[PDB]
Amino acid sequence: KVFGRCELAAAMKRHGLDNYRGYSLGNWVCAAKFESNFNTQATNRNTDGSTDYGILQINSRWWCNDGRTPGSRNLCNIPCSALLSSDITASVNCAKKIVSDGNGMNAWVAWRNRCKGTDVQAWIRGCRL
Ligand SMILES: [Cl-]
Ligand SMILES: [Cl-]
Ligand SMILES: [Cl-]
Ligand SMILES: [Cl-]
Ligand code: NA
Ligand code: NA
Repeated sequence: KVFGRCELAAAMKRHGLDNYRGYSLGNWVCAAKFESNFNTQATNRNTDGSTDYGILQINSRWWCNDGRTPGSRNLCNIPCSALLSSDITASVNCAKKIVSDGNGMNAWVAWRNRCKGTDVQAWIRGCRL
């Protein structure tokens, strides 16, 4: 599924991401834009052989099992393919674990490099939330 900007913001708010650990909703929308262009089906290989999945590009080295990432962990206890669903519940719940892991949203390098220090509220401007 390819979400609209405000449709995704509403879904993320309904699932409790708005100000989770201090990160206002625009941070999560900005991260999703640059990680996946709001596409739940997005996949991308990393140089180490792991793969990133779904709207927030969650990686199989630590967070999910894809059966093909040797020496990895599965800390969200989910198959990576669940992160590609049109229902973003698994991606949101796993993201809550990641953002709580000590480094906040710096865990998403696209957030650090493209969203951090910018006017992230712009990403939710005009949306009925
Ligand atoms: Cl957009
Ligand atoms: Cl914030
Ligand atoms: Cl959903
Ligand atoms: Cl933090
Ligand atoms: Na915001
Ligand atoms: Na894994």
